[PDB]
Amino acid sequence: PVCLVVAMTPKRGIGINNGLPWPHLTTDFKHFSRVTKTTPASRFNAVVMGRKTWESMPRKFRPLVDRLNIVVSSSLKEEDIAAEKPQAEGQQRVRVCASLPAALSLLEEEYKDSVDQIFVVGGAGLYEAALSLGVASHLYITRVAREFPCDVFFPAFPGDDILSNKATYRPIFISKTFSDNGVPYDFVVLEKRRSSAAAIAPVLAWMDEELIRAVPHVHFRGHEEFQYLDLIADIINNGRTMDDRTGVGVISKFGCTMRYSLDQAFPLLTTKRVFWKGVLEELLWFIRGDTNANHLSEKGVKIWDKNVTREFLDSRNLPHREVGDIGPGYGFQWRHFGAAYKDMHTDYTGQGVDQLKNVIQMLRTNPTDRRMLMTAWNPAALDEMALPPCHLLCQFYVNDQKELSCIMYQRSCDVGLGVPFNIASYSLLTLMVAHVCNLKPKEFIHFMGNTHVYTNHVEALKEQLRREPRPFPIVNILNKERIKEIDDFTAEDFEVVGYVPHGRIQMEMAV
Amino acid sequence: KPVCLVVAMTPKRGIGINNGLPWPHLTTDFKHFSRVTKTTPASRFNAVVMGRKTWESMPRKFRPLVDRLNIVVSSSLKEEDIAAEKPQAEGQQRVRVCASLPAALSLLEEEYKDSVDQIFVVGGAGLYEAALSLGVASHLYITRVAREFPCDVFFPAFPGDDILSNKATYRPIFISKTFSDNGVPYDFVVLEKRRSSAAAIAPVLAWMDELIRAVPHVHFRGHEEFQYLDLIADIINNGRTMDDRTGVGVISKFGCTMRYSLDQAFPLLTTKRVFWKGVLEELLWFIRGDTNANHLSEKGVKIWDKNVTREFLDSRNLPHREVGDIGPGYGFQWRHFGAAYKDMHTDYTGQGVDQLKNVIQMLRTNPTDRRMLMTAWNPAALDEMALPPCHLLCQFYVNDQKELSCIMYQRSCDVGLGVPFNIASYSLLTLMVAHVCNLKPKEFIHFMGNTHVYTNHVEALKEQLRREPRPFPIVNILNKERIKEIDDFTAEDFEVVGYVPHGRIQMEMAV
Ligand SMILES: NC(=O)C1=CN([C@@H]2O[C@H](COP(=O)(O)OP(=O)(O)OC[C@H]3O[C@@H](n4cnc5c(N)ncnc54)[C@H](OP(=O)(O)O)[C@@H]3O)[C@@H](O)[C@H]2O)C=CC1
Ligand SMILES: NC(=O)C1=CN([C@@H]2O[C@H](COP(=O)(O)OP(=O)(O)OC[C@H]3O[C@@H](n4cnc5c(N)ncnc54)[C@H](OP(=O)(O)O)[C@@H]3O)[C@@H](O)[C@H]2O)C=CC1
Ligand SMILES: C#CCN(Cc1ccc2[nH]c(N)nc(=O)c2c1)c1ccc(C(=O)N[C@@H](CCC(=O)O)C(=O)O)cc1
Ligand SMILES: C#CCN(Cc1ccc2[nH]c(N)nc(=O)c2c1)c1ccc(C(=O)N[C@@H](CCC(=O)O)C(=O)O)cc1
Ligand SMILES: COc1ncc(-c2cccc(N3CCN(c4cnc(N)nc4N)CC3)c2)cn1
Ligand SMILES: COc1ncc(-c2cccc(N3CCN(c4cnc(N)nc4N)CC3)c2)cn1
Ligand SMILES: O=c1ccn([C@H]2C[C@H](O)[C@@H](COP(=O)(O)O)O2)c(=O)[nH]1
Ligand SMILES: O=c1ccn([C@H]2C[C@H](O)[C@@H](COP(=O)(O)O)O2)c(=O)[nH]1
Repeated sequence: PVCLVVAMTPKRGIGINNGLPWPHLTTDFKHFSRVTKTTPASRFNAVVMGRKTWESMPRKFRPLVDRLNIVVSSSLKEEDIAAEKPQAEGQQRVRVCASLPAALSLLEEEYKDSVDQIFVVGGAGLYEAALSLGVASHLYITRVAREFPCDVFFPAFPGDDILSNKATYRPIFISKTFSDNGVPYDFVVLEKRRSSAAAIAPVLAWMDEELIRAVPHVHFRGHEEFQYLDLIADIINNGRTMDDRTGVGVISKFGCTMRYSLDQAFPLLTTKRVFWKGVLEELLWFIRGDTNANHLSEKGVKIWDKNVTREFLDSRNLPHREVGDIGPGYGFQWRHFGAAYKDMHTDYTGQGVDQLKNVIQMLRTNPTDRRMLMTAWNPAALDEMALPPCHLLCQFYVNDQKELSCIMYQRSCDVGLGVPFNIASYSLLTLMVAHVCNLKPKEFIHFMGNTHVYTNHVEALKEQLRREPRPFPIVNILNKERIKEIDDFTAEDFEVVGYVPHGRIQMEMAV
Repeated sequence: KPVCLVVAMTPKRGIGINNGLPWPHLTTDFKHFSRVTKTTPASRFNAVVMGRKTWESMPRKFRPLVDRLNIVVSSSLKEEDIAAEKPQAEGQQRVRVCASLPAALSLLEEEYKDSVDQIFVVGGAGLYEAALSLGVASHLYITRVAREFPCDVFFPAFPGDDILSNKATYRPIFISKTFSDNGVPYDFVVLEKRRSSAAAIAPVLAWMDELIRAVPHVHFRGHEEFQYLDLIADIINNGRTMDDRTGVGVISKFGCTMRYSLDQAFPLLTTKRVFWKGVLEELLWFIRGDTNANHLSEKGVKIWDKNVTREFLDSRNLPHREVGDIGPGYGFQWRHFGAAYKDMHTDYTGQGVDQLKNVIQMLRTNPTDRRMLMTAWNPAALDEMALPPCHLLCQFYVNDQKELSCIMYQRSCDVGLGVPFNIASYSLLTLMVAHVCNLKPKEFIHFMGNTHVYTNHVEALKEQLRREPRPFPIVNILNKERIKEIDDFTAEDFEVVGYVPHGRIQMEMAV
């Protein structure tokens, strides 16, 4: 019973010019070091590698300490490796075998009592040979989210859908997303599947007296998206069937919380492609305090059209609104809170309270202040809006390390559709704000009120929950030097790096 | 050889009156009792042991207790006094009569080994006194009845009776949430005498894996107050030390949640006494839309005075504010959002948005509406306020079964002093609104922004955490018929039933 341990691009690339295709991945190496060494007393592990893999290592690190180094090679001799560097005392001498079947036979003969776990470390020669013989019980895969130029590739295998879109291998473990040198990645493991408390118990047994899960197989679920998935599953399992303003039935839960890290990667959800062009163009729209939805619509972003139609504005009891007008909406309250609205064309400069500018000036001069809030809810002008704000409130926070976090409260949540859009939108705002203030982005926290999935979306969401997440992408702000204030961002100032989602899921917007 | 004791108990240790139970029928208790005495892991059954009067107090259809070996301790009653009392059913075990508890335990070993699984002393005072003296009691199953009743028979005093009320040891290993039957709150505690299948997943868990705990013995944590206790513990252990607008050192955290049930009992926290006279007077102050802190100050609630002083009013740059005037405070926006403020004496009826009216109306008519929100935060009006509202927003949610839930978001949370007050203050509003809208109260959800403990409380809080919580009380609304609007309520229309909190800890208010 052997295990494979690899780092791998989406297109299964592993090496180039007999070296790693990426810049050094410190957290990947630490993870490698730990897996290959650790043991529950008397036994050391074994690291089986090829010649090209052995050679590609730095001289400093070979032989890999505390582990039986076995090199599969015909051309290299057992003494050339011995003459390469003097051996340090306390380690088994590096062993050379003809092929991989012969390599494991060596452990059967001479090391039957000493070795605990067996690890094949590279490369494509030994990996291919390992999967051929099928003696691999487990695969420890580091999924590099970014694509890199490669000439050596890891062989494709049943259930390699965990890398990109297309005896079996099922994921049992998915870690949260890590990053090094602007390279996002995460760790997965895959399985070859094909009376101190006796007194308490009966009190618990009677105490209960009273269906769907996200990716059942995956038992350790480090990935942060699991929040959102388990949140879908929960409302499908434990929510309440409700009616609606829209006329479409709803399953709703009240009081819901999600939080996502910003320090390593960006929570652009992977289980379905997120319309990022939308979250970007809409956020810049908000920041401008723009209330004209045509400016969005023309850019290819049609998210607001149905709620600013001639038909909808009349039902929303505003016959004197122009098509495209969202009223004094999200962005208007941010940049001009309380100001007298006229139309989308009127210039509202200097009028009202610019919450966004004050939130920054507070962050930049006095970050411990507890009044760093931006609201979109104005009970005075709710009726003048074409549709009341969902994401209505957000608070900011700085710690010791000059790291920035952001809470956002949402009154009403279309989990299937709006939520992943909302996560990504505000997390982006945190990145923007953090940069302008000279702070590290840390964490984004999502507070939810009415949290609901629409009944017509339910079939599509079970489809989404069969999908195990991919590593998060990195969002980079570009022209970091050129942008100094929050209004200096443009659409081209951003870069989504290594975003490899699952295929598009179609979901109708509830009018 | 070891025995378990199973009792229900008044805070004053009372167990009986007039050879019967002191309280009305508690179904959930009798359920607990039935299951705990009966449930057994094959060829095996449980023994129940009682006094003569316990046997007599018990209704005829229930004695002897089915599926359990009954033993009555008596010297007047004989074994044939009981056999003639009711024909024995086929299969059941005969009731045995011993003259003392040592004889009872002796009989159990002498004749009933290999026969009886577990031994339960069931009552009354005499046998509970006897069992505690012998030191044979391994576990105490206490049903803490929170309400004080007329009692002539009492459970004996024991080391560890600090779980009942204020003052070889008996410490809690289990505390459940508060239940209620017939206007009576209660909860269940258990006390203890002290004086590569999945292992291939575990190596990656090694490196990823890594001080103050409250009531650490309590292995089961049903009691919803544990949420708050652990929230204090987390802030201290895992928080970051910030400086403060007041100057006093702060340990703080961002984005933490709590939720409390309102269908069984009231989350008026028990681990320290909460100033309920304040929570009631402050809320009815808000409801009236009052901005005059002297109306609270004259009534014995001085919670706002340190913030309406001439010094603080001038430090907030408001020279013309009279002493007492909070400016457009929380009460003000609730009923007059956007109204132009003058002083506390000016009459504002009709001006601004009456959010509270709109909330109740939307509730009583269109409960599936998601715009059912109230907000104290008014960016344009913040400057004129003596203090920017801490609790700034609440949302209401109505269920399938006409069940009301409420979320409240609080930007800044004094976890030592303000948080339990706020839990109490909105749970009360939720009760009030529910009655006024003809709805069953279900849940209060607390969303928290800057969640912090002051450093001149750290010592005073570590002490509090040593205290395990008592059952929650019931808050009843008196004069239900007379009250039909939210303004109809007065301080007298309420009654806190079964409140048994721990001693007061002195915590100064930060100005
Ligand atoms: N991403 C990752 O996790 C890792 C990537 N790498 C990368 O992989 C590349 C090196 O791997 P690769 O190019 O595939 O070369 P290999 O590491 O597979 O080694 C090739 C040589 O080893 C011998 N060999 C290998 N497999 C067998 C076998 N089954 N039977 C007999 N002999 C065998 C052969 O010798 P002969 O010709 O004499 O038969 C062959 O020439 C480098 O670019 C390196 O950076 C390396 C380690 C980890
Ligand atoms: N809430 C609860 O958990 C429970 C409450 N109760 C309440 O308690 C009351 C009955 O209990 P209580 O009044 O204490 O009476 P008991 O049930 O303790 O029975 C009293 C009789 O039992 C015998 N006896 C008990 N202990 C001893 C001893 N150590 N040595 C010798 N004889 C003993 C004596 O019988 P004799 O005189 O024949 O020798 C005595 O007269 C009822 O009102 C009942 O409702 C009862 C059980 C549980
Ligand atoms: C949230 C928000 C902003 N908005 C505004 C907006 C307004 C009313 C709404 N009403 C309802 N019922 N659900 C919504 O998601 C919604 C969203 C959006 C509107 C539509 C889409 C939409 O049709 N979905 C995108 C997919 C984007 C994604 O991956 O999330 C699409 O493919 O068209 C997204 C966002
Ligand atoms: C929250 C809030 C509203 N308020 C108003 C108010 C105003 C300024 C504040 N400032 C600070 N820093 N913390 C607060 O909790 C606080 C509270 C209160 C203020 C004080 C007390 C107080 O002194 N404690 C109570 C004891 C209550 C308990 O034990 O929990 C007392 O006995 O007076 C209570 C409520
Ligand atoms: C950029 O500098 C650099 N870059 C690389 C090295 C290095 C030094 C020793 C050895 C190696 N490898 C050994 C094996 N590997 C591996 C990494 N992660 C996983 N999950 N599986 C692997 N099988 C990477 C290749 C790499 C030194 N220096
Ligand atoms: C008024 O109706 C009513 N009222 C009372 C009864 C009743 C029926 C069986 C038995 C009894 N006991 C009195 C209460 N006991 C008890 C209850 N909880 C705990 N935790 N420990 C106990 N020792 C034991 C025995 C009471 C029936 N009917
Ligand atoms: O950012 C958004 C915008 C809209 N919605 C969804 C949720 C609601 O179902 C609907 C708005 O309608 P009301 O909540 O106003 O009824 O749009 C979101 O989830 N997020
Ligand atoms: O109802 C209240 C009133 C006050 N505070 C506390 C929290 C903060 O510690 C302090 C307000 O300080 P600023 O957030 O305004 O700085 O008062 C509450 O938690 N709840």
